[PDB]
Amino acid sequence: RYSIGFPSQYASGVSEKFKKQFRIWIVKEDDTLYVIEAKCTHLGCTPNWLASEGKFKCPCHGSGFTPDGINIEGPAPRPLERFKVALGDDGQIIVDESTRYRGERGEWDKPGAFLKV
Ligand code: FES
Repeated sequence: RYSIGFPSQYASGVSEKFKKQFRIWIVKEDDTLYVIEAKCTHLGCTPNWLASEGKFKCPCHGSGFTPDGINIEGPAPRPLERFKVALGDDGQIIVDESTRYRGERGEWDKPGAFLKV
C-alpha cells in the first residue's frame, strides 16, 4: 500500500520511476494503466526493462517478457504478476501489493486489476 502519483505523470508504455524504490513497472497500455511486480516467476530475480527490444529481460535464466508482462521466452512459466491500483480521494494512484492478479487465470480482467484513464 503506497502512492505513485497522478496518472498524468506517466506516458504510454513502460515507466521505470518506482522500479528502484518499489520494484514495479507502471505501464499505460492503449487505454489503461497497470502495475507490474518486477519479480521473475521462474525462481525470483529482478528482470530488466529493455526498451530497444520491447522486453523485460530476466538475467537469471534468460526469461523474456513482453511489455505487458506476458512470458514469451525462457524458463519463466507464467506472466509477471500485477498489483491492485486504485484512485485515492486526492486523485493519486494507490498501489496495494498485498493483492495480485494472475494474467493466466483471468484476474487481469477483474476489479482493481488496472485503471482505465
Ligand atoms: S529467475 Fe528469471 S529466468 Fe530464472
